[PDB]
Amino acid sequence: GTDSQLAQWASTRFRSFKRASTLNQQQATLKRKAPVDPNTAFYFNKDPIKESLIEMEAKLSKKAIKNFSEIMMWMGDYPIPKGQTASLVIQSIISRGIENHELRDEIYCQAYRQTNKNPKVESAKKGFELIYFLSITFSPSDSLLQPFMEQLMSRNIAIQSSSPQLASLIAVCIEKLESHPIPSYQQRKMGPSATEIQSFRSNLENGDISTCKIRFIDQSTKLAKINTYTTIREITDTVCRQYGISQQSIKMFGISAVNETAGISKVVSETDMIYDVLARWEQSEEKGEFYFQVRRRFFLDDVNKILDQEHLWTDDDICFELTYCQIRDEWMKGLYTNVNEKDSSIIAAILIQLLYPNQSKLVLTKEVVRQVLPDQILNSQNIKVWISMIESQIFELVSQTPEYLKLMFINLIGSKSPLFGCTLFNIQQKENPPKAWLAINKKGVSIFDPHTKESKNFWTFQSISNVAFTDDTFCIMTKPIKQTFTTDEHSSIASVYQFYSSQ
Repeated sequence: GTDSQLAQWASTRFRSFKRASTLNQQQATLKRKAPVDPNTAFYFNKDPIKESLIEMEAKLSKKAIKNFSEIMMWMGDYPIPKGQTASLVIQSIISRGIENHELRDEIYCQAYRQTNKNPKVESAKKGFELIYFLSITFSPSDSLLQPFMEQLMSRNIAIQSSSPQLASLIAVCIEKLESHPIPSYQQRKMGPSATEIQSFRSNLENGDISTCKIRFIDQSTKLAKINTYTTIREITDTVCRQYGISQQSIKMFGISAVNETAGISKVVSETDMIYDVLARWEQSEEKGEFYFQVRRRFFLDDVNKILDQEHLWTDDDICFELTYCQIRDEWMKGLYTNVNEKDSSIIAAILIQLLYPNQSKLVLTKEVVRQVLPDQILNSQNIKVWISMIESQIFELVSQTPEYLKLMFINLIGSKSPLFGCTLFNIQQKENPPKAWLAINKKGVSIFDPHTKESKNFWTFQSISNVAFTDDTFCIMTKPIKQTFTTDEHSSIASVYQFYSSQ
């Protein structure tokens, strides 16, 4: 008999209900045909809408028109152009909803309308999937919230018996709208990736737990449990526990986004949402595939005292092993070059004793030298000269345990490299060099020339009263002198700076 809560809400807001009222108020004018019925605006149509459903400003209506065609693309009722995909389409819709706040009710109404009296069940379900992905991001207005929920509840009651799967999908939408207001630290910034989409689908279909693949430095992997709101800090904690890193060491670890084809290894902020990162990777124009890699991020102990404070490094033997493995890998990638040929030959000698514990049985070859010296160092002399220099250092090497050789290797690298234990961020400067490295470690903040690896500036944590961030800068307050660096990595920089300075 009486109109639904949604229809009552739409009566004073929808174009179709308003135009019919202005035809009822000033009824003196002659009508051409019967009134088309204002409720038809709530029903599916194969054609793209020519104006927004809700009466609003023409600037907002124009964006609502483009949004409608995108909803149609997501639902498979409008084709997707050459350089686009379904994940990219829904990311656009949610982005429009995030930044155009007054377009939110209109997004929810367009999605819902397209689920009501749709001739294809494989289009209406996608319409409800979109409602789910909107409900995890932003709330509809306080005015629309209850009437819209009551409508979903009615559609659930009407389809419970015939379609219990589609009913579970509507029930999750209702759960996610009931969850609002979402706390600030949990508010998602991106729409879903094709990964998040598939995980959501197979969890409703099969009930199986969603996981994310995380690599370690040894190239081994771990599957971490992932939810809508999982942060990078939470996944780092879980994979590290799975690997066997002790409770106290877990805080020293972090995650980097690694792309091998396009040489990128970028720190991932511990406060980012893992699903927001996955969406950002889809949006990247970089060639190749990205993957997450656990790395030891923080180094609080003095590398110069490692041989006399072994327990600080070896008590957690899993953490020690991952640490040794990480420094060895950086050495093999040529990251440590503040080393002369004698120092490199000593390093090569230790690393050979670690690969071949039987000192007497050693036959030194070109192939053995390549396992322990990076090309960057090897380039400086003929490999035959390296064999001879390494053979000489091996004569000065006494029998040692594998653990002690790993500590000796770290001590040598650590003592000779000013970048050891630093987290590096690419920064832009008007000073020389224009493209520099912001280095943050246990001592403070530095600026390093990437070419020479020479430190241009250094500020201890004691000498910095406060820090500040903008969307494109990092600022340190150092007597009042402000030092500013161009970078968009405020989130990762704040986490690294807070950790080290707070000690």
